[PDB]
Amino acid sequence: ATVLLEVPFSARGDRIPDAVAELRTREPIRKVRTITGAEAWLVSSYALCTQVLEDRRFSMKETAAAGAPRLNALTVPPEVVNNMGNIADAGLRKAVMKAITPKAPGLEQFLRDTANSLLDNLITEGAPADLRNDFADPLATALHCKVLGIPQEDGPKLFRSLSIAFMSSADPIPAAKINWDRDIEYMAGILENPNITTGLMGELSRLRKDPAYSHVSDELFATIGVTFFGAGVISTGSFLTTALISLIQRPQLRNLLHEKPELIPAGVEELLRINLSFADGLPRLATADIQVGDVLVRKGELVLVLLEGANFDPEHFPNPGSIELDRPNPTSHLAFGRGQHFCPGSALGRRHAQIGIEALLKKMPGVDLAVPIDQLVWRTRFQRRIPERLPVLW
Ligand code: HEM
Ligand SMILES: O=C1N[C@@H](Cc2ccc(O)c(O)c2)C(=O)N[C@H]1Cc1ccc(O)cc1
Repeated sequence: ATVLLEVPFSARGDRIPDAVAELRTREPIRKVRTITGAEAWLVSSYALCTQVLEDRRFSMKETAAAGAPRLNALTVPPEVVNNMGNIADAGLRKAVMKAITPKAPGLEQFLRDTANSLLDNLITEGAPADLRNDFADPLATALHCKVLGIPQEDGPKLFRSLSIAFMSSADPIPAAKINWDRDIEYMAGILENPNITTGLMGELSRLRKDPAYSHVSDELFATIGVTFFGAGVISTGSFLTTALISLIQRPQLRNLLHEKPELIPAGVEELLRINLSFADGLPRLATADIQVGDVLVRKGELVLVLLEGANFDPEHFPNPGSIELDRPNPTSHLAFGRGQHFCPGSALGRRHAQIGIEALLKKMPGVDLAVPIDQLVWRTRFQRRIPERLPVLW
């Protein structure tokens, strides 16, 4: 006898398991067991993943309901599982979007200058260099301090909460609450700090004192700062790191992007499509009985939308494992989700990766792994797939 198939399949972010194509072909919606012991429906075809993400009756907020089957333990207060809904209800959605666009004056120049300075430092130190800890993650942290309007010197400590805040654990994490409460206290102090007048926190600080937002809670204003720093830094740092592995393993593509940097945006869109940075399916709780393919999902059940199931589906993306810069449907992947919860930071995430890759290819055109690829250490029981160190030479 065997136990029910368990998720996730592998923490490795450099290869897709053969199991994904097997499930997609044979049972694109099927039952699995998560790390908490709950059962869930794993959805792995592009058609069914889109159907779940576009039907609001599959709710993100309701995954925090007491007694629900869980993917993992919460690392935030349950009301934060409704974060974007709370922001929208507060009338803050437009202001938050405007503050996180990469089009802000001098932001792209700041990204280029920061990437170039980090790379010059690595070149001075000499090979091997760690592209995660000494490139992708500090570039993400510096970008988010600038977008938030907070001091660059405060970034590293806020960043150190993330190895715990984005864990995918069977059980509650005592350290996640200690860091959450401290990071909220920091952002509450930022709202009260007269020197913070730019970026997202400068704008929220002004709206907080505007009569049209007098009843928005101080809890929400501080929560927006913690959550946008955390989700943005973990997502951009982890995507850039794993996209750099995808590129280093494709020297013909690396050479083409070095020669024709105008192709970098199309290259980043394909690097997003084949990305394995999300370690778990996106979770939703059914709020009604809903037919999904051959399964009638019942009210109260957990559904997991496997992004790589959709993004490597050959019925939507022919020769899915190949980076092809001339696809006719290039942005139709699900790397930023779909529907109500579509990533609000998509343009910023695209720009961070494009500028990071452009700077790396200019400075280190001969970039290559300095260790055999199997020697990368993949972080386990985490919401992202990332190597602990990314050692390169050039
Ligand atoms: C390469 C970069 C990024 C990737 C791949 C990424 C991916 C995603 C995905 C797949 C979702 C949907 C989650 C779901 O439906 O359950 C999402 C949501 C979100 N992302 Fe991003 N993200 C990235 C960058 C960012 C940045 C830069 C920020 C903010 C500065 C951000 C903030 C958020 C937030 C707050 C949500 C929740 C939205 C909602 O629930 O409506 N993301 N992201
Ligand atoms: O539960 C949520 N949390 C936050 C994202 C977030 C920010 C900081 C953290 O320490 C964390 O673990 C998760 C949110 O905006 N919306 C919801 C849904 C969500 C979860 C994860 C994610 O990557 C994006 C959104």
